[PDB]
Amino acid sequence: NATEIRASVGKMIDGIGRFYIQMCTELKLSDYEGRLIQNSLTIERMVLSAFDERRNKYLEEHPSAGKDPKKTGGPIYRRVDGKWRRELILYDKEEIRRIWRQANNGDDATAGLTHMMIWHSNLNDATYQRTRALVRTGMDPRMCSLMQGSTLPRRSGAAGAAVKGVGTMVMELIRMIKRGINDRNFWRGENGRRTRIAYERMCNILKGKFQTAAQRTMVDQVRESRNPGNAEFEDLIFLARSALILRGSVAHKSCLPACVYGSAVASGYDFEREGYSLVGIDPFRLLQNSQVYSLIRPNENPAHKSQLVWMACHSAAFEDLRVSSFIRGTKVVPRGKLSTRGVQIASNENMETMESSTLELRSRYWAIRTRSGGNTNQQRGRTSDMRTEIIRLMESARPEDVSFQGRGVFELSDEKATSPIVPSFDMSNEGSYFFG
Amino acid sequence: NATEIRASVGKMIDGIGRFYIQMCTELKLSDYEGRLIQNSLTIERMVLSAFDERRNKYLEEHPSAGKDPKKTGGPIYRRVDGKWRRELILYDKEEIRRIWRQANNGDDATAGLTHMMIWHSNLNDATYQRTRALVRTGMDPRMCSLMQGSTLPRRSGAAGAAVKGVGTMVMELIRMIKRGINDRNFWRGENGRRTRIAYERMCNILKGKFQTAAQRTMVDQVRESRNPGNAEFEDLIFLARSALILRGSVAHKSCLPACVYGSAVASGYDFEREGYSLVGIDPFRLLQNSQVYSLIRPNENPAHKSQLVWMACHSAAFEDLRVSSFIRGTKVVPRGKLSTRGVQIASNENMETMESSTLELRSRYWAIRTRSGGNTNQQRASSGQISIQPTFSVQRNLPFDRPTIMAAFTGNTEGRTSDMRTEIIRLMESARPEDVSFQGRGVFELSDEKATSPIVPSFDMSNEGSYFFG
Amino acid sequence: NATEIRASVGKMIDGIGRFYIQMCTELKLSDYEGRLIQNSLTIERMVLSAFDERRNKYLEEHPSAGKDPKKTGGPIYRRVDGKWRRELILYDKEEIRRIWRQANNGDDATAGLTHMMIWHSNLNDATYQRTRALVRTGMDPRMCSLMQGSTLPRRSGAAGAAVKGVGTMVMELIRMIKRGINDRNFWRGENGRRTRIAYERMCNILKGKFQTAAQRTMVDQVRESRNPGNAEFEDLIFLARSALILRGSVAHKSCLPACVYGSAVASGYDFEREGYSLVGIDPFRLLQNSQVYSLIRPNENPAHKSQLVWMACHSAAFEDLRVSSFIRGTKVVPRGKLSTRGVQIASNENMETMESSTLELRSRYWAIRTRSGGNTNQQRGRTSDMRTEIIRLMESARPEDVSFQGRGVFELSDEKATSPIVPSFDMSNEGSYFFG
Amino acid sequence: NATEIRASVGKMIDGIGRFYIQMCTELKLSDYEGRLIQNSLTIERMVLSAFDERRNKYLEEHPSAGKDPKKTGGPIYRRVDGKWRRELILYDKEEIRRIWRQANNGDDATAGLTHMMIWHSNLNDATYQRTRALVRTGMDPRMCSLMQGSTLPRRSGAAGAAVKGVGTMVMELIRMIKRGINDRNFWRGENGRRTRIAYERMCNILKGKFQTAAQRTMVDQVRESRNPGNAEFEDLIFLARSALILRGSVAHKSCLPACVYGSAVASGYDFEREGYSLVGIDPFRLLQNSQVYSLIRPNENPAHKSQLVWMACHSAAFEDLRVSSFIRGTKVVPRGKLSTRGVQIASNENMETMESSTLELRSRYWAIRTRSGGNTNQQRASSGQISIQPTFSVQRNLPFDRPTIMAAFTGNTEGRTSDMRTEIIRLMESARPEDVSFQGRGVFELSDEKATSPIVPSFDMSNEGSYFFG
RNA sequence: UUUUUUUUUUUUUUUUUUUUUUUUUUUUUUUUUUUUUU
RNA sequence: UUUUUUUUUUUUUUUUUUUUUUUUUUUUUUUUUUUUUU
Repeated sequence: NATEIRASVGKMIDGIGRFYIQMCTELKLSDYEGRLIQNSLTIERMVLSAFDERRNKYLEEHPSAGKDPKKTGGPIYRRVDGKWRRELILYDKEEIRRIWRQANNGDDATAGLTHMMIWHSNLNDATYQRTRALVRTGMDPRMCSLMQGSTLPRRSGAAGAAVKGVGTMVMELIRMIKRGINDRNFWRGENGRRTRIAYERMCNILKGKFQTAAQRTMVDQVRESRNPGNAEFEDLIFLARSALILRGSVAHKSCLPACVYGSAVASGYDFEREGYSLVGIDPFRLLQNSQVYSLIRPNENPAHKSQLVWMACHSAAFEDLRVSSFIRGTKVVPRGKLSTRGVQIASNENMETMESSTLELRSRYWAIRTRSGGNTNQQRGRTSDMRTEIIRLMESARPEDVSFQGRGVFELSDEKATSPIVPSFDMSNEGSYFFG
Repeated sequence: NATEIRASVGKMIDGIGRFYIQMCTELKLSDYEGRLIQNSLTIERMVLSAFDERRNKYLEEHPSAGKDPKKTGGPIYRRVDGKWRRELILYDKEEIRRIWRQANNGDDATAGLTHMMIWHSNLNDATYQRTRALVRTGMDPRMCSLMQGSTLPRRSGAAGAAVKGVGTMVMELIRMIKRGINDRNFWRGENGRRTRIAYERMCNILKGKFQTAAQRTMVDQVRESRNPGNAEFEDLIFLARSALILRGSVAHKSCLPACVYGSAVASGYDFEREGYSLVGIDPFRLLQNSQVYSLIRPNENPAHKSQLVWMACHSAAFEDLRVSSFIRGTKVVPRGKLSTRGVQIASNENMETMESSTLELRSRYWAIRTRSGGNTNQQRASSGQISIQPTFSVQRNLPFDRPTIMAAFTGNTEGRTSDMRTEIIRLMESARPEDVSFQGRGVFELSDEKATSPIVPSFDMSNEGSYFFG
Repeated sequence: NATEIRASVGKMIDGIGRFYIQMCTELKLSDYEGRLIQNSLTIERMVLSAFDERRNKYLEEHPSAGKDPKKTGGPIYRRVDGKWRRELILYDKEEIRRIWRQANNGDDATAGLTHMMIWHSNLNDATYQRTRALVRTGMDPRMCSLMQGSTLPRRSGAAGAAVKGVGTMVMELIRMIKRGINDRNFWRGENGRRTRIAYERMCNILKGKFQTAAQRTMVDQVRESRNPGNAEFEDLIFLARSALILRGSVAHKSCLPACVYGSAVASGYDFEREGYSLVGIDPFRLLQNSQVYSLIRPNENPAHKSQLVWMACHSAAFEDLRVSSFIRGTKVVPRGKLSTRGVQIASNENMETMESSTLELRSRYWAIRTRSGGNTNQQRGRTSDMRTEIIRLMESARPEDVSFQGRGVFELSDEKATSPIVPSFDMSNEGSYFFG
Repeated sequence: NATEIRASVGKMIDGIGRFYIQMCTELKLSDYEGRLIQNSLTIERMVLSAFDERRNKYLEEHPSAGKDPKKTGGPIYRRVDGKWRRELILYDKEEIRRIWRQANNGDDATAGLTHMMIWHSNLNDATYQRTRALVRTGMDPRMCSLMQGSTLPRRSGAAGAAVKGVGTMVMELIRMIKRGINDRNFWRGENGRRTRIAYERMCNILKGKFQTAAQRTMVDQVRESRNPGNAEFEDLIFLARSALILRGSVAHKSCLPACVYGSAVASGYDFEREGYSLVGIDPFRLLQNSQVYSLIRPNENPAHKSQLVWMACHSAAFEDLRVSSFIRGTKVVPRGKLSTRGVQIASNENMETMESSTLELRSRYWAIRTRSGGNTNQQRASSGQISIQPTFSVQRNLPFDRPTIMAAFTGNTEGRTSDMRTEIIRLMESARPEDVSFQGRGVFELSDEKATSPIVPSFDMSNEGSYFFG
């Protein structure tokens, strides 16, 4: 049944929106200031810093960074008669812990935590990707497309584990392998047993993510090495460059700004009654009547900022630019010529230059975002023997194979997925590559 | 965090200034004599000769040079009613060792040693550069600009290693290569292992100093030769003449005279409390209210001597003359027509001719001195995506950059790896004497403390000459 | 040249005897009490506890065992008019450190330390052998004969390393192997490097100890294992049971009681002038005119005690009983029917029962004790292939092969090794086995 | 060191005695009523029912037996002017949990729990032994002597595991084997893994309990069966009837009534200062000046009740009657003609017949109770040298014990390993009912404190009967 | 002519055992009573 | 119909580099002086 899942997610987002309402009440912010992305961003890093129970335990025994008992950051942006000012207001974790506890009807609301931390991962992937660490592990910078969910820490659950990319898992496992190579860390002690356990958990997440049998079997055989040394490093690099084309079935969770939920809940649109979905039309229509204000530099233009915000909201920064333009109805500029910077504001930037303006989120069309792979795969002793089939499959692969047969782009006016329209692009080589 | 580094350097310079105070107390010198550069210079060669533990061990087993048990030199200059007299006062190392130990609160203070020895290297580079050794190794005398930190011996640490120039490392490595060519010194013994170790330490210092990937890779491949013979000699000469334009990111440590620190500490300006920095405004403002006296020949003029002292203090002898003039506000005379000599006084020079006078160190402006490079190396292989991920479920093609996909996988036998000089040549051809560097940074005024608003300089004064030598 | 070695050992033993003279002066003991083995034994454990610089450093950071700042034990035995009384007199290390420093003319005298600690190892091997640890490592108790120098710690030098038995090294290496198996201790850290270094030092000591090429080569190949696991355990057990017959050339250092040296030095017999030797006639003739008193239980007999003391002095507890009887001239009782106990006295034993009496050390003959092996050996991919030659050599070995051709037992009256007498035993099967 | 163990046990028993003091304060009982065994017995079943965390968790999900939220039993006996009355006062666990927590200075005091539960096991073994379960598993009723610590559940730690008898472990393992035979319970699930783990823990407890190598090896080989079926049942029955004579080294923990500790603590005899021991003179001298009152039926005699109480206190119900009589100084009546019943009072017995009187615990002598075995197992394979080392350089043969040298090397295929019962039988035949044990140890007098001089007992009183049952 | 290195708790009651040795939970049992009965 | 684990120091000045980064000793040199001479 799907009604129970819809009711659960509706209750969750209703609690999130009511927490947004209460923070707006408590912060004494104006109506416009309650529609600012920066305030929600800072509040949600406060959120993660309050539920990072592992880091809370680590920092209680580590009193450093000066004035850091329980309070971090808090750069609240406020309006005086047109101008803007930031105040470093410090909030302790514990009261916000109870305000959450009262916001979800006595529950912890860890799932909502997973969705907010994933949405932060989505915005991070949209804005900046780290070839720095990618080459720190020595892997080439050609695979920036598989850094989805890279910023997500381990503390997230299965729902968080679903959206992390294959390359993110590759980086996380190579970190553990290099740590176990630097020092003899795999002893029979509890630490070795626990890192072992985390290793097979991440590995069966990996093998669940893939679709073709060959890569699943070679991941199975990579496990057979009780002592991860150097050979497994190139083995899993080969796995990664095979997943470049033999991509894993990774989900795309549609989370939206902290405000969008709050404005919807404030207006009285109860999500429990009519039901809510995370993959269907829902996050599209909530943005059809949503107003969002944002802060922009004197050199930054808002036109690219709105498109980057739509990237962050719908996690389409790793998709083809042509398709995103089709759903937008307007051309989406690649990152090569974006005359904009990161959404977050640096701690040293002055305030006389900063200017607030609206963001456009309306899209002409809507589409389903399933956790499936291209139809091209369906059309098609050690690790090297399977690398041979990897090579022959890569040779069989073509840049022409059309995927996603039987599905299409839909119009906004339809609610039950009745009749789609088939898109068709013949616009030469505009560039289906967000980076480069 | 940067507060801890500031506190550490403040404590270090406070200890240095207090040691200067105690030497002034012990030497029974007057107020004017405590503001003489020569006294600090001699005292600091005493300093290095007392912490040169390697040379101490070498000389204990080598009792030569006549009366040299523990005492060397010591030409202290003193005033009698206007006139000057030098006394060869000999100080043993050990008591000064304990006076240091009490001056840094029970610590050895080796970092301060590194900064004083670097400052001696700075003054040496400002005064005299050795094409003698540069052609002893046979390298042409055109590269005198890369002799920064040449006088620095190996005993300095990482902080000392940061400021040594690329050419200094080239000279040091060619010395070892020629020694290993003269005799079969790379045997499996401990000496060969230790010289090997020092070799890779100097080489990863080198590759850390560079910025572009091509030179970093060719330095990596130079390492692959287990037996350094003759080919590596021209290989690293090519490396050096490539670094002529593809310069390495070498730091510029701002050390000041032995007295300047002592006068500041004596007045009660504690550096631990307000914090201290080695790159920012700090050494500039301490010289804004510093008085320095110096010794000058009857033919030498003090006007060029003050500018040469500013060179030595701020290690700007290898920079453009126009920029140094802009910060000075007055024209800086190149070494071609400097009617002056070395700061240090020869052991045979008479004293009736010698005359003491003030030095000018005030500068109209101040600027940050980062360990970065210009901007003319970024035209080669660009980055970008190679694959795509389906976000929306739309019936569309999945664009794959296939010809690079084979390139990553491939699976054949590479021909060879020896043509990086070719990219060196093409980068040199791409380089122009017009490319402006250091975008987004500017020269600042003295009255500002937090780097608020700079002023952009602009020189159109023909070809006055941006070359300190020649 | 051999004169320099003789002069060095003579100077060393002269310093030792002068230290014995000064301890007799300082302790205010009588003439008889200066000829007691127990006093010298306690004083020499004080000696080792004062030069155990490693243990000194370990105990300074570990203030335990109640009153233990610098002083340990010290059960000095004294006579009142026939009866005996023990006093627990505590001496600190440091003053005895300087008294040594003045006793060896400003030198540390570490070699003398090695000889005293070896002589303690000799007495320990003579009295009690530990099958407890031998089966703690799981090795069978059949090899008690290779426990020579077992009590010797690592701190001894090359001279100490020469006399340690093959089985002692086997036990020491198995201890390190089991420690490295229990935890991942072979990391790239300094501890792993240092235990590695100690490992090859002990191994080339081992391969120096052996004589035949096959065992030297298999010890060389045992080294090739960078990770000592379980296979090397049985490999080196096979090495040990091969050394059972293919015995290693282990020296036998002839050290004598703390008093014997002191009495000789007190009488004015300077050893520097006439020269001294550790293998030749020397320790034999010094015992020809030496008087020794010892403490005996009311049930213990002195007849077996004197023979056990001769065992401890000449380290002949692992030799054939028949030969030791021949040099003695009297039958030597094996340990099976020795109605005696350990030489050292337990801390709880009462004093009214204890009785002091002389010990006999005179021997009818004298013999050289070289660090060579039996002449029987001269008559004759992995570890198992060499185990094959081990088995065939063992089969070629016979319990009849006579060894030590060209050498014989000598008389006391001869000084320059002129003419020996060939012994010949036909006394059935009296038993050439000290244990069992 | 032994001082730390003595201090720990002294602190533990001091906490126990202080808890007894506080229960006496809270229950408003008189001085005489505080010296009753029944009150302490009921209070200590309350104790075990409060720390039976496993049963607490099982009963919270199982609300049965009527009024049983947190309270069980509680038959407190009280005096009115000579007569006796029982009140069913119900106490919840949780407040007593905190009163313990405050009684042991913030600690849980689980060790004390182990000693009280062992002392309940001791009294149960003294009073009634279950041939009912012994024949439920089908084992003959001849082995009632190995039911020591039978009532002890698994929750006890290593200290509790030490005192459980061999037969108790045999019963516990046969229960698990029969459960695994009834249903396929050894699957790869967590339950199978955990019962497996408990199985090897109980088995290495077993092999630690034994002394001779043969039984230790056959227990090792019993483990090799991954699927415990029927053969292992008779295998371990043979193990048990071998342990009948080849007894295991099982300890005898000397616990005393709940009151005895309380009276000693109340008088101010701190056990931490002077030290306490569980095996030495200690529990003997505390009973030398201890007063105990008990409840007796109108038909029961107190003379046998005092002796049975001494049995329960010192766990001597499985020992020879003659020895217990010697330490007592009076004849100890075997259970065949004991005109008494169980110490605990049935829930339906009336109160007009019940009469309270003193108990005698004074003993003429004292003895150590070590966890060692007799002496009749040392006739088999002896040890000794196999090789020799040449000490003197003499022309002589090197004696080698060749036939054992092949035996150590060998290199063939062993026939089988299932004939250890054969050595069991031959050892049993070698065993005699005459072999005297415990050489070098004797019975001591009360006046001695440091184990100075014993007296050797000697019994020639025919066949009075060294068998408590039958 | 062959040599003083230190890494988290051991040992002289004694001669071939013993360990300074430890709070885990899985579907219904038991105090009318002492060797049967379900 | 698929899920909150914690182990010794990191990060919001910024968008693809830079590192919070460090006292080793091997057979005769150098302050008459600034680019030669041995």
